[PDB]
Amino acid sequence: KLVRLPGLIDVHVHLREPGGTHKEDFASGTAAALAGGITMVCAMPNTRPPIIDAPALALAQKLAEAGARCDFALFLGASSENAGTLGTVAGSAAGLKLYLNETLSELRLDSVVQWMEHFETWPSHLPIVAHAEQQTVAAVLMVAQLTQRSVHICHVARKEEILLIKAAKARGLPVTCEVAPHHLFLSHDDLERLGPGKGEVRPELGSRQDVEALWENMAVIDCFASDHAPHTLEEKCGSRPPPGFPGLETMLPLLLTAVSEGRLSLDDLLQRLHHNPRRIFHLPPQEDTYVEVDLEHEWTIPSHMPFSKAHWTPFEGQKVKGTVRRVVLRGEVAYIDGQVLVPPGYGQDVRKWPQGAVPQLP
Amino acid sequence: KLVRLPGLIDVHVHLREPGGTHKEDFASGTAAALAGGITMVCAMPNTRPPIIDAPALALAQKLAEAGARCDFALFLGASSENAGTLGTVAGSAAGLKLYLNETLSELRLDSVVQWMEHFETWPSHLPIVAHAEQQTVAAVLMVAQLTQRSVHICHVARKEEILLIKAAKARGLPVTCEVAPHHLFLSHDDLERLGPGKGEVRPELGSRQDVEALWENMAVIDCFASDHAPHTLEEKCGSRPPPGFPGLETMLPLLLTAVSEGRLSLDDLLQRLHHNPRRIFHLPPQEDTYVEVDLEHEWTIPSHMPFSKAHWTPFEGQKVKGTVRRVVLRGEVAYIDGQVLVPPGYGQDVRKWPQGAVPQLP
Ligand SMILES: O=C1C[C@@H](C(=O)O)NC(=O)N1
Ligand SMILES: O=C1C[C@@H](C(=O)O)NC(=O)N1
Ligand SMILES: [Zn+2]
Ligand SMILES: [Zn+2]
Ligand SMILES: [Zn+2]
Ligand SMILES: [Zn+2]
Ligand SMILES: [Zn+2]
Ligand SMILES: [Zn+2]
Ligand SMILES: [Zn+2]
Ligand SMILES: [Zn+2]
Repeated sequence: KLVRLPGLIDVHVHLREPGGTHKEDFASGTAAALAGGITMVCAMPNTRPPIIDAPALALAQKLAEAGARCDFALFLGASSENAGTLGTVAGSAAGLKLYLNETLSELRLDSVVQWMEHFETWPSHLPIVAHAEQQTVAAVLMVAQLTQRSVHICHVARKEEILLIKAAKARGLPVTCEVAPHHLFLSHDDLERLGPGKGEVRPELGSRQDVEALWENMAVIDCFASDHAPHTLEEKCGSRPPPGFPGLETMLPLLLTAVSEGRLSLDDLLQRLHHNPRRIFHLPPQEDTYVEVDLEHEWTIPSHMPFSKAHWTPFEGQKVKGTVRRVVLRGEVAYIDGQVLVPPGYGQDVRKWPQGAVPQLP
Repeated sequence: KLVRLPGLIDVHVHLREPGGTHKEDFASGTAAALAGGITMVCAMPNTRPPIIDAPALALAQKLAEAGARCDFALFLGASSENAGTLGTVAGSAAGLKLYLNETLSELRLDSVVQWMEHFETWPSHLPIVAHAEQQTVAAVLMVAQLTQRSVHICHVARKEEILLIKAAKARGLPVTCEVAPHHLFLSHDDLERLGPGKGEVRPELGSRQDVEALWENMAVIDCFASDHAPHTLEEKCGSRPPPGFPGLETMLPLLLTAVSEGRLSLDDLLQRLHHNPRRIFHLPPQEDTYVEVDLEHEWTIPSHMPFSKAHWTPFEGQKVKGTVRRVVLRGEVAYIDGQVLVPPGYGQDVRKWPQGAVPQLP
């Protein structure tokens, strides 16, 4: 007997197009999403060229409309030069992404004053998300308070960070956060097996105590999101390993395993992969869209999942219980039992739907 | 210039049918909802007969399908006799309502053990809401913890209650709450004008300090809901005044006024009247549904709003800014400028929609 879930939303994916299409492209990354029970993705802007201006967003929108198999929204990226220039296109994006730690030269911000400038100029009704680790979480929260608005913290990975966010929420501050599956299901204990190249990710894998703190503080976690960050095995195993794990195809099976073990409820999962993504990012419903999962099927994660061009996975060897059997997207069968059945270009930019515009005062 | 909002949801209304139809019926109460920018309502079970068993729910479902002009879900009510008997119909209801303070003899629970029995027997994946004032909030929270599940607290009205809920949330407990507009916009200062009969409501109007505490603790409030509780003026002004205020037609104008004054943002409002109701009660999206509001129009609330059969309002004389201009429900114009344009029976039971069933493990 299958369980029907609504269309799940991953608010943090790197689909690598334009400019890194050997790692992933819209077509392969959204095939991976559908196979993971995800029907809508928000794609990050650290592409080549990065999505830091209107022409780059226009290009990315067309590449996504032509290649995506599930629905999507595209983030804009903050740069040292673009504060105050994005107002005409801001509402067409998923939100604004700030990279506040290590990143591409083009997305590097060298001063907290540049963070303030973005918080002051980006339209106040639209989402801002930040890659902000350790004390950077507290720093960006301060900027958000100085500018009197909300912030969403990407991939919280540490006891330190979740407790800081917990304390901020206890003070009524408008902050939300997400956690990625690798920070719930992998730790330092796995670095021996992964090795130093494959194991490179940012935020880095935490201690057992970090992992346990995230689980204990599930109530503080608003969303799950994969931070699907595909790189090829050659890259991960080479001399300058880029950080990141692929994760679209493994996220939901890992979390369904946890549900089956009573570590969180089905509702807890659906708040974090459906309702809270919708409400934080003002993402629209998808009509006639659902995911059918089999919660009894036990399997072992293989050395690579079928669809991501990353062609490797750090979860290899983990035993999971739960599998995606069928996905229906806007009335069409999109995935059954290992076969994607919608072509590149079936997916649409949800920010162009009437119901996908973020409401604002006139 | 109008602002387009999504279809708003009121999770706490009393529509009086069956058995109190001089006060309101499905057709008049849902006309009032549409005129208030509400496209989906959850109707409480304290009707005559009360919705405490499968035959009463079946009757109410047909009366609602024939009379409702907007979409709806119907609550079941807990009684001293029905724990363990509702499992076959539970999933068809909005949730289970517990009346833990004053109420009808049929909904009266005389022992906390009866509360426990309901929390133990009602399906664990389905909503439970409680009318729980003052220390009763803490008592029902204890029952929820003993039975390891969530609870939603209706119409929080006091500093004491919002601070208790705040403390529970800080401990990661699964509790949500709603606040009604009369507890944000009226206080003891208004009892002279209202008089002792009109002013009767449960929870009673709070002090200025209660009202200020609710505003200061907006972050703790998950939903707004009217507790639309229509009674005629003859009843409110008579010898045994029943408690309650009509509120569907005034809720959104009062809250839009507050948005225009910067007391909360448009997003804060939409989280509380759309996203959080959806996610707490697992209510489905409504396709091609939206509300157009005019935020500049200043008007004074009259002695009665056009649609509720209550034919009075405690907000008479308050100056508001914001008005509902047009409502579209599932592709049809449902309301324009004082005229309801969908007939009784246009509305549907959202729990019968495939997307409106609450997900559960097999
Ligand atoms: O911050 C980031 C970005 C990402 C990428 O590869 O794009 N991979 C990571 O591990 N962390
Ligand atoms: O608890 C309740 C119920 C309600 C009603 O009239 O049905 N009116 C109130 O004022 N409080
Ligand atoms: Zn990141
Ligand atoms: Zn993120
Ligand atoms: Zn990322
Ligand atoms: Zn929204
Ligand atoms: Zn009540
Ligand atoms: Zn309620
Ligand atoms: Zn009520
Ligand atoms: Zn739901």
